[PDB]
Amino acid sequence: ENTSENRAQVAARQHNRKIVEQYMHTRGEARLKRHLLFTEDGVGGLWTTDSGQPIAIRGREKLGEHAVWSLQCFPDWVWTDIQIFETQDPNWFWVECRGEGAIVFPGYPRGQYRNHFLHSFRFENGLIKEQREFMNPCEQFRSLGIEVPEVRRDGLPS
Amino acid sequence: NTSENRAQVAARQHNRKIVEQYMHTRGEARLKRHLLFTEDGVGGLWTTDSGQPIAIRGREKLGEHAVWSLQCFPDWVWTDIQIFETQDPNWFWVECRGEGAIVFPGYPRGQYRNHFLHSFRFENGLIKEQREFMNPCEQFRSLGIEVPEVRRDGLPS
Ligand SMILES: O=C(O)c1ccccc1NC1CCCCC1
Ligand SMILES: O=C(O)c1ccccc1NC1CCCCC1
Repeated sequence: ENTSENRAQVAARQHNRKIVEQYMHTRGEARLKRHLLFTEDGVGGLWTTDSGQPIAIRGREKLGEHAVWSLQCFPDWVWTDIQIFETQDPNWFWVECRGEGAIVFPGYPRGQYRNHFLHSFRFENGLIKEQREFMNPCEQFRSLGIEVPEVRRDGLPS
Repeated sequence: NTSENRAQVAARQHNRKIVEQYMHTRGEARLKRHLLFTEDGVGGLWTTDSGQPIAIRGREKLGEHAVWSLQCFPDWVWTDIQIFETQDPNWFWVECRGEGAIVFPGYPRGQYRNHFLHSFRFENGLIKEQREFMNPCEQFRSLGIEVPEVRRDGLPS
């Protein structure tokens, strides 16, 4: 129905969507200001890690400091094949994408990293309150020259 | 308030109920969950150590995979289920946890728990593609398999 309440929702979703698009398109030196898309207490980071705990960077300033590390370790990164998923919550979006670029981790050789990613974006007052990255860490191991364990699934059909 | 829209609301409402069903299926009822797919529907695990998905294609093969699944994960349950509707009436995401016993040939019996994202794409009110995404490292752990530790050396605190 056409109500101002439903209109508010649409406008919120629409404004939020444009921020997701901006996030996912941010490259190079622009990455250093991408923290400004977050709430002051906003959280970002990697939720699928070998340790099992997330790497959660908390706060708009700590996120800016994190961008400096990210830009050196992933200097030429690009997200590709971006699919943005609005949800029934005008403040909650999912993104399915790929990404590729060099990976430069001290104590490993320079590598080429490619992976499939899912990102979660939750909003508050039109800024990002919580960004979470989900990927398969095994592809990151490969990129680092780290041997990947193999699970044998005997009986799996076929 | 067009029929165009009503049609989709209907599809989305219908499809959401099938996502709820899938996610709430336990026990012996797992052996018939393949029936919620299209005849040519695909399900399986998209985050593997090998880097390639384990994709099970067709209702028949899915029904066969359920027998495997019920042996290897005899008491599996999904919890903390959050279902996300999308702008596409035939596309849902689910974020959830899951846990249960893991009983694979050649590994010690373990307790497996993980965080999961599932994608469900529909055709004609049935599941045309279901995809599970998780962290394979937690499954390694469940089986006693060593997980390497990635060092991120100048990562700020
Ligand atoms: O992949 C990582 O090691 C990682 C660590 C903390 C935060 C995010 C991380 N993932 C991003 C780093 C920049 C884009 C490519 C992957
Ligand atoms: O986790 C697995 O090894 C697996 C392999 C093929 C298809 C699906 C898989 N994951 C499901 C198996 C059934 C219990 C919950 C996780």
